[PDB]
Amino acid sequence: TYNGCSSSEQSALAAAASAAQSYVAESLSYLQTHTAATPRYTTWFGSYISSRHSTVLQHYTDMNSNDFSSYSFDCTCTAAGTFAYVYPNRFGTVYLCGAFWKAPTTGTDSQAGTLVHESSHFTRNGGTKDYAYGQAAAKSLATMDPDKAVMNADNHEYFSENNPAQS
Ligand SMILES: *[C@H]1O[C@H](CO)[C@@H](O)[C@H](O)[C@@H]1O
Ligand SMILES: [Zn+2]
Repeated sequence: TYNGCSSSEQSALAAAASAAQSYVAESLSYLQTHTAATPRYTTWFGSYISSRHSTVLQHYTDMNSNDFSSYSFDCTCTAAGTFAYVYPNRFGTVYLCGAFWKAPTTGTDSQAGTLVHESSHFTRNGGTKDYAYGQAAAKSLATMDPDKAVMNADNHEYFSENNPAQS
């Protein structure tokens, strides 16, 4: 369901959720077939180790079971700089803010990527935290502290967005 959303916002969210679902599905597939270090995995989750890969894999396996199209959206947040927020223990409800709207559907820091970001926040999906914000910061975190990177919402979004595309 939707709360305080316009017609434009509802359709943008439907497509965003559908694009998010596709992001998570391919990311899951990718993780199941790529069992060694690749530029895409290491850029976002740092040095390749099975234990961290299992954690990101589980995150995606759980996120994959999520039905993004059944999520409850709330568009009452007008904070111009914030994309969206969620309560880790209040599953399926995503509150969208101002910045979310000016973002593209897919791509870098997109609406669909934001859903992957927020979704990974749910304790049921793995409960990521907000350690670093942005590609610059996310990549740094992945080279400075892989453990945090695998528990960072943005690093999940960027691995899924994969833009610039890496193999
Ligand atoms: C993460 O590290 C790997 C090397 O193991 C590269 O494939 C990638 O470019 C990134 O630096
Ligand atoms: Zn977050």
